Amino acid sequence: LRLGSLEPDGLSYKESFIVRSYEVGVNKTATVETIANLLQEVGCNHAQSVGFSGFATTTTMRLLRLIWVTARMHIEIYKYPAWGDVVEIETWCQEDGKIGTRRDWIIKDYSTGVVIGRATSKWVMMNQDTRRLQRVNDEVREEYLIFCPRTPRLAFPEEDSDSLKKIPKLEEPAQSSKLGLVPRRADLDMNQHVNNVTYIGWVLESIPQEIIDTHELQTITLDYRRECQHDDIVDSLSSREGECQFLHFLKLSGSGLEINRGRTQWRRLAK
Amino acid sequence: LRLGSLEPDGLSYKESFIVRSYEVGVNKTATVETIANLLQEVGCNHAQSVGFSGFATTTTMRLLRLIWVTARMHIEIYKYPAWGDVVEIETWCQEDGKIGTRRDWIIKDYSTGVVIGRATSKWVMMNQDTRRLQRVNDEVREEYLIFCPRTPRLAFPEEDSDSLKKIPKLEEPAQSSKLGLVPRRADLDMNQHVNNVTYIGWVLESIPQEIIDTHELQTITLDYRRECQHDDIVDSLSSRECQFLHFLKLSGSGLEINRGRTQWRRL
Ligand SMILES: Cc1ccsc1C1=NO[C@@]2(CCCN(Cc3c(F)cccc3F)C2=O)C1
Ligand SMILES: Cc1ccsc1C1=NO[C@@]2(CCCN(Cc3c(F)cccc3F)C2=O)C1
Repeated sequence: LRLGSLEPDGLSYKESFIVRSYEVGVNKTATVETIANLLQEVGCNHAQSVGFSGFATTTTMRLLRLIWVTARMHIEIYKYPAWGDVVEIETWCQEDGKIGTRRDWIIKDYSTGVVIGRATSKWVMMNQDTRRLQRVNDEVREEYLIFCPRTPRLAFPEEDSDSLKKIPKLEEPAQSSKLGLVPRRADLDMNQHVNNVTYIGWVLESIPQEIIDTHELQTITLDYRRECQHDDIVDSLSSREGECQFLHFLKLSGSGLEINRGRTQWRRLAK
Repeated sequence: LRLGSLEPDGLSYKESFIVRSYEVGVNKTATVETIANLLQEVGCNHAQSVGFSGFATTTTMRLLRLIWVTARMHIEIYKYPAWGDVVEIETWCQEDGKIGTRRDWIIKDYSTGVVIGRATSKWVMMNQDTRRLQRVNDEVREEYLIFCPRTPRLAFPEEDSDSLKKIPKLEEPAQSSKLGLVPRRADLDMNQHVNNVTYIGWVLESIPQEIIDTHELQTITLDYRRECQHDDIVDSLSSRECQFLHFLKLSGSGLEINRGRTQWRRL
């Protein structure tokens, strides 16, 4: 009784959500964290519907002790849905160069069929024993390429997409910082790993209150380098680079080692 | 396409939820926080369906500068639903003595119609300016009592309900504690207030890892005393009385935020 299903061609997956009272923030609309969680939810349901499995592995991936890891996540929201709004999310995967796979999403207001947001993500294979990036042969690829559109389908079809823009390391000292952030138990998933959405909240903690009060987020790009461990302590840094952009850097308090880096783009709210 | 509606008599409200991948924890089942959020969600939809309003106020409440505040929240989960499980939640309110109103919930597996959980909560009216409990006359009450069963409907009908057992103050030092906890921006709601579910996470942070690894939560009772403010620093304490007593206190002053009881069953 899910209202979540493969499309007729079996190469993309759609799921609808009614935005809940507790999912909205100050703007009376769905938080970035809610959106990120819905993108993940539809990914997982898609994975289950075509027979993968927490890590979206194939038979041969489990055989070679390989797992998918996020290199990049990019979310663009044109309009945050309010409480009671039904949103429909379509998601699909595609081959990305010689090391990567993409997952893309399109977010539509279910009522109007208008696109209100889009996301894309770059995934690489890692040997779970050695933590090394591992290229795989064509038959490993064929196991998931079956379930991808044959001709390029891009959520970001434009020429020089912000989705692909490199993120530099911001220069210390940062204009803005939230220091000594620690995972809570509620920030661990079903496999005892720190959830991506934890990193979106920590990025957003670095934004000055003045920006949060007068602007909402249009884009977030994260490049992941390391997993935060359950007893790690983290600093969220930001600097600027009716519009503003911020660079972001998450680093370990002790060692200064990069957890991830980010870019946010904001638009002034006039009402 | 809500699947969320007043019952025929208009005196209770039912809503169904499909449990999502991100809503389950280590035990491969919906977290306490997910459950708490669904109970709140069905409360808010109920409030909107009979014309209240974020604060579930009536006309005369807004006039007397009164708001609802939770005195007690009690949740019993007999079975945590897995990812893909449809759960149905019925909720209703009832007059509770001379000062109090109750909201009750019953949680059913939609497929079997089996009760897998139940919750009850005690609410008082408070003057938002003075933070004092304020009794009101019968006509103020009648504004919300219209929308309640007149005769006893109890989620906890049993004689000496755990839901009504007093919570004593645990003795320092606590067996278990998480110190210097701070609300995140993401722990504030639409009105810049710390969400109840933040308190459930903080209660759970005080539970020894050994208990989390071998048991799941069957009951949680919280008595609320104060709101945590956005830049407050909080200590979450626990000791066994398996059952645990809980105490949330301000790091600075030592003042009680709330106190609690959890009951655990072996996995
Ligand atoms: C969104 C999400 C959450 C946990 S893992 C994950 C993933 N999103 O994209 C990934 C990488 C690429 C491999 N797959 C498997 C896959 C196909 F390749 C094609 C069609 C469906 C499908 F599940 C992913 O899902 C991982
Ligand atoms: C749902 C909500 C949001 C902010 S406070 C609150 C509450 N949930 O339970 C309470 C207690 C009793 C008063 N009401 C109003 C009410 C009826 F009295 C009867 C039927 C529906 C209804 F919304 C509550 O909802 C407070």
